[PDB]
Amino acid sequence: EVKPNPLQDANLCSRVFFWWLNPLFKIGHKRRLEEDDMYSVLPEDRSQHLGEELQGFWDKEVLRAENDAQKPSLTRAIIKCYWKSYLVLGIFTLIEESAKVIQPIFLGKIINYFSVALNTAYAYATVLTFCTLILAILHHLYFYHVQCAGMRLRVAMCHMIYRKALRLSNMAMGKTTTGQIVNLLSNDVNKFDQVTVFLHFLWAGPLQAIAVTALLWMEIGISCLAGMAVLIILLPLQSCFGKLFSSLRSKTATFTDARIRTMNEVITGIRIIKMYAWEKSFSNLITNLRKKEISKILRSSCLRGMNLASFFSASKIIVFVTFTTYVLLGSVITASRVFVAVTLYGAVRLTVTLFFPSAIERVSEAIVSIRRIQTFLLLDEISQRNSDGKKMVHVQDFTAFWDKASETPTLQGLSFTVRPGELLAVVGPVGAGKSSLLSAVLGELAPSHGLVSVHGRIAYVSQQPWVFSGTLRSNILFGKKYEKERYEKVIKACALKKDLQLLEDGDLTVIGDRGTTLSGGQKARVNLARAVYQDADIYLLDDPLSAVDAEVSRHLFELCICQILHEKITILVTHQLQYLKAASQILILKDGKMVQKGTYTEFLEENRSEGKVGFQAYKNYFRAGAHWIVFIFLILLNTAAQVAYVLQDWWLSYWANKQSMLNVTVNGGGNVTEKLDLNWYLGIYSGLTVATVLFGIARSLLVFYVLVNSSQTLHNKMFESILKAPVLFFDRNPIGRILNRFSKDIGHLDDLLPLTFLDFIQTLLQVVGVVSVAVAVIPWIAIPLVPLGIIFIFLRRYFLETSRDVKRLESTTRSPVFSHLSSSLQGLWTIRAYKAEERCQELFDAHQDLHSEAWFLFLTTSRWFAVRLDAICAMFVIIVAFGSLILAKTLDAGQVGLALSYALTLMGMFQWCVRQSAEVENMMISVERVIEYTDLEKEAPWEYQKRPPPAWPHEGVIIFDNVNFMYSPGGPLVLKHLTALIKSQEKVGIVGRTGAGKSSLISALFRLSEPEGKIWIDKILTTEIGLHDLRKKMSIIPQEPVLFTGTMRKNLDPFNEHTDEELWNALQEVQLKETIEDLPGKMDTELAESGSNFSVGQRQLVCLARAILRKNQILIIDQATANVDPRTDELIQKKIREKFAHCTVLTIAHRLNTIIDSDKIMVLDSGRLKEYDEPYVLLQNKESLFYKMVQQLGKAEAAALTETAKQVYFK
Ligand SMILES: Nc1ncnc2c1ncn2[C@@H]1O[C@H](COP(=O)(O)OP(=O)(O)OP(=O)(O)O)[C@@H](O)[C@H]1O
Ligand SMILES: Nc1ncnc2c1ncn2[C@@H]1O[C@H](COP(=O)(O)OP(=O)(O)OP(=O)(O)O)[C@@H](O)[C@H]1O
Ligand SMILES: [Mg+2]
Ligand SMILES: [Mg+2]
Repeated sequence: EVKPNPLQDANLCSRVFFWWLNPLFKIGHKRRLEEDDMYSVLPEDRSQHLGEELQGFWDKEVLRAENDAQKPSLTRAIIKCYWKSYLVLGIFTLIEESAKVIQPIFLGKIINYFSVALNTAYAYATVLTFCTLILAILHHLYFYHVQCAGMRLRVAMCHMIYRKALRLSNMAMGKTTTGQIVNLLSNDVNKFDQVTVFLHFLWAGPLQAIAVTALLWMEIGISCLAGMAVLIILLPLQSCFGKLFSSLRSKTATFTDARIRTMNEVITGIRIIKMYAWEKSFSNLITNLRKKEISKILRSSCLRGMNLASFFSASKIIVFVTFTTYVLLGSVITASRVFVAVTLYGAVRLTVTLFFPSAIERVSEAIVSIRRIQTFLLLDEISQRNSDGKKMVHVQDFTAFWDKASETPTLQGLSFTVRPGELLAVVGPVGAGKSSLLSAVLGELAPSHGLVSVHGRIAYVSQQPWVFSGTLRSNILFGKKYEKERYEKVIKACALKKDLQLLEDGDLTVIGDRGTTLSGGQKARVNLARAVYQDADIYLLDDPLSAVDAEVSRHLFELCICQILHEKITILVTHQLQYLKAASQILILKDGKMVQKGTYTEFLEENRSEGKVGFQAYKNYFRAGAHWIVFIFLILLNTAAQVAYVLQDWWLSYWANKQSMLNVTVNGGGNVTEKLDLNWYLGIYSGLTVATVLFGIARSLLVFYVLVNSSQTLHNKMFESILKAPVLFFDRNPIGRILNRFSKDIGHLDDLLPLTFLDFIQTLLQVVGVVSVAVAVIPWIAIPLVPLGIIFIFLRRYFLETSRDVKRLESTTRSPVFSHLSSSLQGLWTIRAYKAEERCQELFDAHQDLHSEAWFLFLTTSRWFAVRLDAICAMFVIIVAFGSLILAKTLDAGQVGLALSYALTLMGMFQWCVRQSAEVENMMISVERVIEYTDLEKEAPWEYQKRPPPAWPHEGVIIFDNVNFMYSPGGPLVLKHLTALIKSQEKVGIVGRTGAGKSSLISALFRLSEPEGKIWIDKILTTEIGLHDLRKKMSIIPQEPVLFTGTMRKNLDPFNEHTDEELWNALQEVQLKETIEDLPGKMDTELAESGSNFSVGQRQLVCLARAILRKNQILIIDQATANVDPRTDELIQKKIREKFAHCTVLTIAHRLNTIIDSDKIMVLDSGRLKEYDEPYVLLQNKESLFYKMVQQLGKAEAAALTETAKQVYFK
């Protein structure tokens, strides 16, 4: 293994003490911990093993006729898998809680030792030493293992959810989304970590309630049945809350899915969202979903407030109810009965009225999360391949449907075959079926009739270029061996030579997710170069050529496809008729039908804070929650609860110390004796209980309310800042690193931190309370105790110096999981094309293992601290207790009267306070990561103090003066010394090779990065205007069409600013109307995520429909019809000329026949502008680059273009 792990060879004593972990603190005390410091995950805990285990049981649950008479149960598979490993921890839970019940009895026997006798109480002390050793050192290794039972289940679920995700059919990727799958891997599987802690207390709680009522019936007698009567009410009631926690979690997760789904589309769409200035729309949509989500989080947190309010006060109710129903029958005695009742209920309070109510909420949150995962694991999957002989593709009578019903077939009658040495060109209108035909050969679209046979390994060049976070080399190697001569051949043939020469830092350039840091036709050639490097047998080329320049397109077709691939099997989706002459067969599709098939001759980064969670971060978490007056009120309410609680301890003592009195001069004489005012004593004692109950309930709701409200405002600010972040931020930070904050950390601020903060706070006040009376009682003990406080703060800081780093490593090392997930979810058809699924699983497991290394340290370091605390405290408290046997009554005789009592459970409460005090500061690491993206670098303001005139671009004049541009402050100049004037209403063509900076003119115009020189729009500097006044008033069609899941209305007109009649008008003028009319809901048809329901050419047509609606005077048309077929494009060009005749129009296109009817052509060559003249004034100069580029289009094409250039010039 890469790294050791001392747990594999730790001696058992070093294991129970976690003493083997001590060397980690030696470095964490001195350094920020590093991922290379974290110990390797143990071999049995590997993500590969855990997932392959539980998938075995889940396979045996769906299969083997375990479906014969039932639906599958993922819970039965989980139980069958883990029951033996978990029931063996139940036996320790039985011994543990037996020891808790034994402790007060035998210490009570020491209180009964009171009077000394030979060699007697040393038996009880020997039981107390054995008991406290269980409670204080063995408990922690037990607790570590019940936590690892949850980690193992969590990691097993994560593996098999991703194993499923790779297999999901396109029928199923409509029923699920990246938002759900990220939510499964982040919230729903996270429940499993906490569930297995409490799960044994579903039985150890109720069983221990029955044990104490039996023991008190042997002590108090029948009145102990009133204590049990409370539990016989309370525990069935809290069992019914499980039904509400299940319901409320299922509702919450449905809104968390929708939030993460929308957030994913914001983060991926952010550049186009910015250019449209739709940021206000997504701000409202996310804040609506967050309100709906946080409502059910708030309600379920209020039930959790009742549970924790029952923990505080129900024991005091029990000791009230069992005593009021006793003094109405008998007499309260100093120490004696009341000491035994208080200590028995005090020892058992935790399990019956904290861990049991917690267990039934935690498990009811599990079972819904299991149903969420089970309903994912039962989704549809892709069937395995439909030969050692002749390699071929063969398709026969094939018909298939993307949508199972209510539709015409996507493909019908397909009957083609293609052998090595042939290229099949598939051709036809937008949406005709060309990419669906590749999806048929690729097996992503299953046949409903006919058959497909594929004898060879495929390389798929998808129509949208998939590119993943890595180096440009890694994108081309795709895990294949590096081999210099093969690599140089493909980068030459794919024209990535020169591009890898023209700066980029060369090859090995780091590329952001989705290939965002590349031009559209450059990532398209990386996407082609990957396939050619794989040296496959069958090449499925989904039009790689429409993405690239005319010269580069000829270069690719000759030196790559014809040279390298023409000996392979090739199917080429294309629109470039100039290449169809070279295809061995051509196939034309209309509406999925094979129209004709034949021959052309016959057809015609270590972002982790260094140290403490500063006081400012706590202040921000609280001031995000409520105004300070509410926290002053909360402090008063918190102390009012605790004072009322501890006054019941004192009042029973005071009552007992006055019912024990000497004035019983004759007991049979009745009121001749000073019989106690039972109505007065029960009056005040009842009052103190209702104070304890009501202030306990009130503080629990108030803490949850303000901390849930804090999670609301910290989300809101973190989303606004990210939305207003510059595009550079999204190029730099992986999608999964951002979604980690919105999924996991916000999930922690919603559910887990508000609970653990209250749990700490109310434990702190109890410790503060009892210690204070433990300084009124045996006041000398403060002198022994003062060094204990010093040791605890020293041990806390020494621990926290390491624990905070471990928790930052833990939270950080999770973000690769979600960025790899989202990258591979986009890549699925390509991953499944190469059959790289086993490789992508191996990568994903490597991310789980790296996170498991940090979680293993998180669990273990917590237990190192908790052992060191509990050993020191047990030694302290047992010395105080054992001192009674060396007559510590000589230090204070009050030790005999006011029994040691609650100090026996101070050996627990003091520990849980200091232990959970550190847990809260570990949980506050998630607050820092949310605060971090609140405080990120802002983009320039959306509106300045200056604003334009209300009709500002009255003439669409644009002037660039000396301007140069770079995408990052140290980056290369992607544009250099631009100087051009665009006249009013001037239709300007922008042309030049892939990479030449022409789409960076848009980044300068929309100021997505600051240009380094002046740009004037109608005599206003774009640098002296707010970004929404700038961006709203220029229409854009971007190079890559992005669509949002939502209605067609929501995709055309997010603000409802236009009538649906105008939307039908826009759809008619892109001639997409006939398509939308065929869809069952028309305007109300739901887009699948990223628009996947539409063909890529139709995704472009909705982007024109958007720009037609905006009606601005300035339009910027970035390659908008690249994927549109020529016969549909020529009708769109006609409509662009007619619709936007008054506009200025920066038409950026490689299709020069769209450009040639233009007033001026900008030709830019390496970011430098070098030609700006009428098209014919360039073409008549045969030295011009525009002449060369038109010449590269071919002989008759250049003649036709030169002719129509003359026609537009002679006017
Ligand atoms: N993943 C999908 N799920 C459902 N329907 C789809 C999917 N991909 C395409 N379609 C539908 O199939 C029909 C289109 O097909 P295809 O996507 O096969 O066309 P194309 O040949 O790729 O066209 P273009 O390249 O011009 O976009 C379209 O009308 C589209 O609605
Ligand atoms: N977000 C970015 N961050 C850094 N560099 C970028 C970014 N987008 C593009 N580039 C770089 O800027 C230069 C590319 O430009 P642009 O993207 O302006 O070219 P294009 O003319 O639009 O190309 P194509 O015809 O391939 O679409 C390329 O060499 C690319 O590496
Ligand atoms: Mg571009
Ligand atoms: Mg297509």
